[PDB]
Amino acid sequence: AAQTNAPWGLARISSTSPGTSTYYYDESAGQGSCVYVIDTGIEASHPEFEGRAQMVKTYYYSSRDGNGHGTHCAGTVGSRTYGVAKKTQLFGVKVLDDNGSGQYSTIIAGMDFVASDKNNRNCPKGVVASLSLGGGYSSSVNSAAARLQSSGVMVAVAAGNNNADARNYSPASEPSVCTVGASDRYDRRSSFSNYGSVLDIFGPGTSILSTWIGGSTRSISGTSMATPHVAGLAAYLMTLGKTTAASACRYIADTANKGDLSNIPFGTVNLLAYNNYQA
Repeated sequence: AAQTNAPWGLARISSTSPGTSTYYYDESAGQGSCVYVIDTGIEASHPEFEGRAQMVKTYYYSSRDGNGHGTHCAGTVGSRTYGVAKKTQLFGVKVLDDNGSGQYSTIIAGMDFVASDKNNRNCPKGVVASLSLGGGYSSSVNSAAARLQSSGVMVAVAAGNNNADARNYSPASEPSVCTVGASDRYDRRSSFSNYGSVLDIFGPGTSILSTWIGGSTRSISGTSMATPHVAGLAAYLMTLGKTTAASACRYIADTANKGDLSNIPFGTVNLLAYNNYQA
């Protein structure tokens, strides 16, 4: 299947060269897998989610996404027009307030919730977790991401938007999860993209058009937008049975567009997430 006039990042991860506009993807489209979006929430009422999105946990007076960031990222995972795996299930975990912020204790509690809640869900093709969030280094936030990743959930985290080495950021620096840097439409490392050896992959992260609250859309930038590109791809690849939770990050990095990226500092992998779709 193909999506014409797709957002450039959808077209990117299905192409070996930049500049293209059509998103090529196997028709399975991540059907049968679940991605837990760990963010400000999701407006599951957005027609773009087609009923395949729902809130499962909030840590605030409401589960309503009043920030838009979680709706946007869940849109990149599995929305109809702006998503990598367009038939996947979308579970909202609201550990960020409507200002985008959130305590470490809350973010750890959300990861522990997802690791348990998945045992109450129907995800025969596996469980992915998209973590569009950042913070300073924390051994405890890292332990939560590691736990969740080891409980059987493919964990994708953002490298962070600091233009620095990602080793000083959690859960970005947890060695066992998938740390995602950001790229732009001309195959450059995004100006803000954290880097370093702990990075496993780069995804489209600059000017990413996806769903937004109120039933709208808006294009924003950040390694937080590169993460749902990878989480969705992991769900897509897992549904196709090409990988599993424990190995999706490594499989995505081995199947990646190698070396295509400009301005990659020495010692950071030069891999662009790629679904390698042939029809």
